[PDB]
Amino acid sequence: KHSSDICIVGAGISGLTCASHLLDSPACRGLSLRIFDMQQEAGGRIRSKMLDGKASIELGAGRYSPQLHPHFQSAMQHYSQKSEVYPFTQLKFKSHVQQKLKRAMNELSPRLKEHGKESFLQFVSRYQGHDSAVGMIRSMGYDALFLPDISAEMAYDIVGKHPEIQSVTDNDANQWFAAETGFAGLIQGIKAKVKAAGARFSLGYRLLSVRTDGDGYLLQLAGDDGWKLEHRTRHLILAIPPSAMAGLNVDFPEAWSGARYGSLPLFKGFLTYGEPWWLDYKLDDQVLIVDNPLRKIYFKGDKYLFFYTDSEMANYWRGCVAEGEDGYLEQIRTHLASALGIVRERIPQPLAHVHKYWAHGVEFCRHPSALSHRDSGIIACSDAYTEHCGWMEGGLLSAREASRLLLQRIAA
Amino acid sequence: KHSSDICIVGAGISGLTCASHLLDSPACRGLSLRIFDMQQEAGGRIRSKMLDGKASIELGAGRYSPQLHPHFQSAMQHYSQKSEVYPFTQLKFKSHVQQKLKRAMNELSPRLKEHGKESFLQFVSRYQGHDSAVGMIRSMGYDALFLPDISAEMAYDIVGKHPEIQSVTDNDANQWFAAETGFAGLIQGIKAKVKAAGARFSLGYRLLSVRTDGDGYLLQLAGDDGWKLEHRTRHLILAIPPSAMAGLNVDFPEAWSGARYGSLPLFKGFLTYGEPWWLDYKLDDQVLIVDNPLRKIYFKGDKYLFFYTDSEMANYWRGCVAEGEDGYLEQIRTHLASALGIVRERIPQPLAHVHKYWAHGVEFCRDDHPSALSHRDSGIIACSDAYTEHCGWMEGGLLSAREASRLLLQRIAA
Ligand SMILES: Cc1cc2nc3c(=O)[nH]c(=O)nc-3n(C[C@H](O)[C@H](O)[C@H](O)COP(=O)(O)OP(=O)(O)OC[C@H]3O[C@@H](n4cnc5c(N)ncnc54)[C@H](O)[C@@H]3O)c2cc1C
Ligand SMILES: Cc1cc2nc3c(=O)[nH]c(=O)nc-3n(C[C@H](O)[C@H](O)[C@H](O)COP(=O)(O)OP(=O)(O)OC[C@H]3O[C@@H](n4cnc5c(N)ncnc54)[C@H](O)[C@@H]3O)c2cc1C
Ligand SMILES: N[C@@H](Cc1c[nH]c2ccccc12)C(=O)O
Ligand SMILES: N[C@@H](Cc1c[nH]c2ccccc12)C(=O)O
Ligand SMILES: [Mg+2]
Ligand SMILES: [Mg+2]
Repeated sequence: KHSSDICIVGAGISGLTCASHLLDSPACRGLSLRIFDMQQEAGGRIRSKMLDGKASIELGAGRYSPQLHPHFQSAMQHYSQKSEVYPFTQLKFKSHVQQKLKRAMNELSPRLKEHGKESFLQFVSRYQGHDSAVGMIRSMGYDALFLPDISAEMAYDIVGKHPEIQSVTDNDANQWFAAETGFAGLIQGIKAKVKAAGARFSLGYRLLSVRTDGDGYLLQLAGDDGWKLEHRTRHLILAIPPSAMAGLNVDFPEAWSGARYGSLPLFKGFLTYGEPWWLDYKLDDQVLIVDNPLRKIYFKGDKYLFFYTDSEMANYWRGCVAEGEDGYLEQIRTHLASALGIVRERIPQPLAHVHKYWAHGVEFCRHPSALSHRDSGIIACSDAYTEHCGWMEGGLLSAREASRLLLQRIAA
Repeated sequence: KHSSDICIVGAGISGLTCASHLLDSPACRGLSLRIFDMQQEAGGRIRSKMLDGKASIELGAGRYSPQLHPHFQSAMQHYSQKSEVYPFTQLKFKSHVQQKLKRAMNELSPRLKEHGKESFLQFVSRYQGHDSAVGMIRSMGYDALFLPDISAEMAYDIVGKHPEIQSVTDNDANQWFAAETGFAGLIQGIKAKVKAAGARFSLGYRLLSVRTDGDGYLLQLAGDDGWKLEHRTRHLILAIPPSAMAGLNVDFPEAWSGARYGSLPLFKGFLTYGEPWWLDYKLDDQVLIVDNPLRKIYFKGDKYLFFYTDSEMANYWRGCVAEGEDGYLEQIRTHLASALGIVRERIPQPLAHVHKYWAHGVEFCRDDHPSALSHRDSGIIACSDAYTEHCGWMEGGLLSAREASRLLLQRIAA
């Protein structure tokens, strides 16, 4: 028999936190808990690596704020993970274009009850024309701000919650932190506690379909080596994002809430060198926002540099990687030269590099913390159902509602 | 998001060898060549690993014979890969049944003129008790021989070509060798040659569908991170096994061949320890064949032990692994103890272990099979060990590659 009292599908931060709240409850004593994830490691969109075995880099989530994410900060402290300052909170090379929009967003601000539901592009193109609003929006380096899908009110929220651009609004006093050893250290800590309390992990299995089976459920899964597996459980939490809920047979979203749901792709590229050649330019711990395809360029101490893009520009770099490594590195070299106002020859070739593309990097909200299927009583858990859609903090908030909803299914 | 004159899907030993034959031909000067594979490394069912950083193990193919496999032997020499003696060619500790094995099999062999194409379990059970047949057959450790789809004729060929049991049909003349650094060194040798001649690799991309498009073909591919990709080519080789052919939209096997194909699952588990405890029993470089679910147990010098199963026993171990690593390892200790005749508590715990399950480890033909195929309509060529006399061996992949390169070069010329 492959069975369990409680089953959680998804071992990101949401699924693992669900598991930990449940095992804390006296009402779960003597119940068995099983956790599935289609990946071979837990963590989901938290993915830490060593670049050339020298320094730790974040391929997914990278930074947090005590002002915006107090539950995440508390989790770091509870599991004895050390934080370090995240330096990329100002631009040394602020333009008047950047300066204008600060003032532009302040003056346009009251028109947001009037027009706040139209797109951010349509909104801003009233101050001056359309051409002028394109130059202002581009200077913030997040291309998702150009989507029709993103409203003016949504964009003011995005802008004010990101460290590179937060001073454009009046959130210039928020502080930002990174993990010394990488956020995978927090994931490992939660996983270890969950295992020590008796939960059993089955990594490398993908859920394909769910069917109600009297008072319980039957799950069909597929291992990454082809092995088919059936699992029966009495209580089910689906701790996966909306994009993955839609791939099941569970009538998502109509049977779960009114909303529709959307997502953005994200791309990050990291490069190391034989010598930290940007110290002469005094670029260490600085971020440059530029119009060319790198968009946002970061220099991390004397260790490495990287760039970060979303939406159409993320898809641009992923297609460029597919056409060959050679041209990819040569394209980066050209755009590093433009951004620094020098020639191509002054920029060395790298020793090593690494990149990551996330087809559904941010999944958002277009609404209670966690969801229930009206008929079957399955619970859904994701950062996209919260006010912190797009952030680890949202995963923690959804997990605590979701584990609450399930504790009342068990005591009913 | 581009194109090529020639495309190869499949970077196993078949696909890489196809590319090597093509790039060697004068007829491909100036032609561009693109290679796709859904894994992030080349090799296919050849998978070498460094287990606990002290010894190299084979999770897929592991042995070859110069007498049975001359082309594979020549390939090893061409790329300067060094070989070493493979020890598991005799049973030092035979059971009673295993000693009767060769004489029973020698006496039964003439009756294969009448009851030839019969299932091998039936054949052997017609001339002894069926209870006595089950005992004879299982003493050889390959559970494929109990399958209704395996004739008595196929079984005699399987027994005679495997090093642990070849002595049962007087094929001891065959020597066996393994690779000194792993067969991944052969694979890296061909890959570097093909790359140095200008071929381009796209690993991590899975072919989902192909359609004719005037001149050539349009391919839909999915990266292992979601990125969809469309690729255009004028000449196409699918160097993938029949199980993977079936998942496409190419009418396999109807539009390709008059045969049918099956497969067997395979499973291997490797274990290392703080101390080579099996030396006390003189088990180093020896293989035991047992009735219990380990079936075939191997002791590699003083470095590690492993076990190898197929068919229902391979699925048995894979199901065991799904229920948890702890129950798996305790199950292994129980069966090691009964194999050696001692109590559970004298078998140590392992430092490290690794296992691999192949859902379609062996693919073969059920029915004068040509070594490569061609689509009746579209001119796509298929390449695989399964289309040869040597189905289930790397030597078949080398043979199939030669024929596929020829078919493709005749369509490129003219
Ligand atoms: C590039 C990038 C940068 C980011 N930076 C930050 C940041 O700086 N600060 C911040 O707060 N957040 C950041 N995030 C977001 C953060 O990563 C997410 O908000 C959070 O990790 C989501 O947690 P989750 O557990 O809800 O979902 P996930 O991390 O997505 O985990 C979901 C899990 O469910 C599994 N799964 C899915 N489907 C199925 C199925 N059918 N069967 C089985 N298993 C399945 C998946 O494998 C996955 O592990 C970033 C994200 C990206 C992509
Ligand atoms: C456990 C085990 C032990 C073995 N031991 C031996 C031995 O000792 N001696 C011996 O000679 N042979 C042995 N073999 C067999 C040997 O591994 C194979 O015969 C040979 O390697 C197969 O070569 P191939 O290139 O034709 O196919 P494969 O190795 O199977 O290569 C096929 C490739 O195509 C890829 N692919 C498939 N489908 C698709 C798709 N839709 N899109 C994209 N890409 C795709 C796969 O990822 C794979 O890389 C063993 C096999 C196994 C499983
Ligand atoms: N805030 C995360 C990801 C993200 C959330 N919302 C976004 C909107 C647009 C682009 C990225 C995001 C980051 O630091 O990158
Ligand atoms: N030759 C491979 C695989 C194989 C070929 N024919 C087989 C029949 C049964 C089991 C495995 C095989 C091995 O001996 O391991
Ligand atoms: Mg999760
Ligand atoms: Mg191949």
